[PDB]
Amino acid sequence: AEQFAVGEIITDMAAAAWKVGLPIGQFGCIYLADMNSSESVGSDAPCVVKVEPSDNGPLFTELKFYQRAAKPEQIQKWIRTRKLKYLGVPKYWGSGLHDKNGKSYRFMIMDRFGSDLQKIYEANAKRFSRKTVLQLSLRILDILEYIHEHEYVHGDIKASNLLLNYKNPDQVYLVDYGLAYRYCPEGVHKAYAADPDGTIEFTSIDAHNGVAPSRRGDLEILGYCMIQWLTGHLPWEDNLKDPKYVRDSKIRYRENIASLMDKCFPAANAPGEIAKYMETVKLLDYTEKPLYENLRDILLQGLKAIGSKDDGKLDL
Ligand SMILES: C#CCN1C(=O)[C@@H](C)N(CC)c2nc(Nc3cc(F)c(O)c(F)c3)ncc21
Repeated sequence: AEQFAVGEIITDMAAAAWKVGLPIGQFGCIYLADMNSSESVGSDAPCVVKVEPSDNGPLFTELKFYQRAAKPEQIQKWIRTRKLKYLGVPKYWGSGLHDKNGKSYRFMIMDRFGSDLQKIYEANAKRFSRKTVLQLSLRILDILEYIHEHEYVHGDIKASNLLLNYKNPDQVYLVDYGLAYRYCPEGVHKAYAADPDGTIEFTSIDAHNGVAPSRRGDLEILGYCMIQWLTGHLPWEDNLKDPKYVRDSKIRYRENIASLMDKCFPAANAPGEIAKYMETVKLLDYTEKPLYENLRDILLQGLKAIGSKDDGKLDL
């Protein structure tokens, strides 16, 4: 059911005008978009428009995240004060309401990106280098600190939700906030309890226990991503139709991190920073603020160990 006539001009709530183009990648109802002009929206368009029915829960949740935490100035303010090269939270350009065929739709204008990391990962035979993984993880730590300090957790960090800057292949961005969770509304942390799951292979022990995600869970998810990226595998990958198996493995390997290193890496040739990252996350209570700079330090020690430095090069 077509939501737009191709090339039509749509006006957002702040009266900014946009033109709609073709769908991206033959990834659901997302289309190329540009500023209104006399030219057609081209295949090098710098924005996308996401469109779902107005009763779509996830789009409303995602829009609320973008309006509260991803305003171009809010981001740029943070980049200067923390002294970052960039921050991989996608920019929000506007949103509005669009009727078609007597149905109401919601739309949101975002940055357009290049390729997702999962596509690149599979093309490199399901491996990322130790250099790539550390540089990705440093930048993801910057993103998680930001969203966490703005009252949200992601709950679903993975290669397919990591997109490259369209014009810069060394900058990575975390997308999909449709099931993001505001863990700390008005600074009051949610209780250790359910709310009225993420991706099974990567999700947190907390999520497996049926409680709402928190900050430690995000860090833990990143942890499993690093092992998947480094080795091409996780121990529980043949049992993903059985959540209790996956939880059991995760609980046992959290309690004995050395056995996880033994299982996932050969020999006694496990990258030490990974074990250290996991131990640090293990110390966090459900409500506790992570010490993000100590986690970045642990990763930076890994870069030093391979004769490199945080030069921002993702090396893909
Ligand atoms: C064209 C092209 C490349 N391209 C793809 O192939 C795939 C991987 N996707 C879908 C994820 C893309 N998505 C975006 N923008 C975007 C989408 C969001 F859902 C979102 O929340 C957001 F902030 C930005 N630009 C380009 C691509």
